[PDB]
Amino acid sequence: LKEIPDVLVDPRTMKRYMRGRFLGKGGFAKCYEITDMDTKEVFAGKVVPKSMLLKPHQKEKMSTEIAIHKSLDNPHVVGFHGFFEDDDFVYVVLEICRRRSLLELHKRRKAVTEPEARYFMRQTIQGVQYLHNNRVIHRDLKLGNLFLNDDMDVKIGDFGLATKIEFDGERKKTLCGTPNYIAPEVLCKKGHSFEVDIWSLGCILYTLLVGKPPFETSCLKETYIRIKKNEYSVPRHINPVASALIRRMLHADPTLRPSVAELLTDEFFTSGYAPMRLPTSCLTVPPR
Repeated sequence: LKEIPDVLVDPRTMKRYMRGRFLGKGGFAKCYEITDMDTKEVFAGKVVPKSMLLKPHQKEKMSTEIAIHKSLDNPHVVGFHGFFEDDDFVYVVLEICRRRSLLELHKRRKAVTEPEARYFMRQTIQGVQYLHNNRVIHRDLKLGNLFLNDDMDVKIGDFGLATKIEFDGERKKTLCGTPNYIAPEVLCKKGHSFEVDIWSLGCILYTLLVGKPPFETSCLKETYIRIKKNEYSVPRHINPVASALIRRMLHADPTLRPSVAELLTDEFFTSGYAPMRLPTSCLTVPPR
C-alpha cells in the first residue's frame, strides 16, 4: 500500500515528528507514539489514510470532529495540538495517553471498588461539564473513550460523533453513527440534546460498580428493545445511594435526568470515601 513516513512533517508549523511505537487502531485510523524531533516532546499521532476519506461525505465528518476537538482545552479532555496532511495521510497530533482506556481496566478488573467509581466518575463528569458549558455534546461516551495517562487521570477523547449546538433550545435529530450506550430518545428519533451524555454516564457508572453493562446482550436487536422499554436492574448489593443516582441518570424521561452541575454535588460523591489520586496498580488489582 503506502508506508507511513518515518518523519512526519507539515507545510504550516514546519515541525518534524518522528513516528514511534504502535499504540493501537480505531476504525480506519492507526495510532503511533510520535516525538517532536526539535523539542523532544511526546505526542500521540493519529494517522488516517486518504483512501478511507474518498467520499466528500466522509471528509466532512472528520472536518467537524477536528474543528470541535481543536477548540477544546481542558485537563479532562484529550489535548489537541494541531493537524495536517500529505498526499496520502491526514495526521492528527493528540495528547499522549499511555495507560489505554477505562475499558481495558474494566475487562481486567470487573466490578471496581466504590471509591474508585467516585474517582473515575468525578473526573469524567468534570470533563463532560466543560463540554456542555462550551455547548458540545459528546453523544458517544463509553469506557473505551475515557483514556488514562501515567497519572491515572481520565481524559475524554474521540469526538467522531460529537455535535455543537448553535442556538438556545436546539434538539438534534441526526446522529450519523452507532454509539455504544445510546439514550432511548435517539433510538426513537424523537430528538436529543445534552442529556444523552448523562444517560451514557449512567451506563458507565453502572458498568464500573456492577462489573457488566446495564443492557449487555449477545443480540444487538435485543439490546435496543431493553433500552426502549427501559429494562435494567441494579442488584441489591449496590449502595442504595449509588443505585438511586444510576436510576435518575438512566431515567426514560430526558428532562428528569440530572444536569452535569447536579452530578458533582450528589450524595454519592459527598457521603463516602473519594480519593484524589489512584495508583497505576488499579489497572489490574483493587487498591489496598
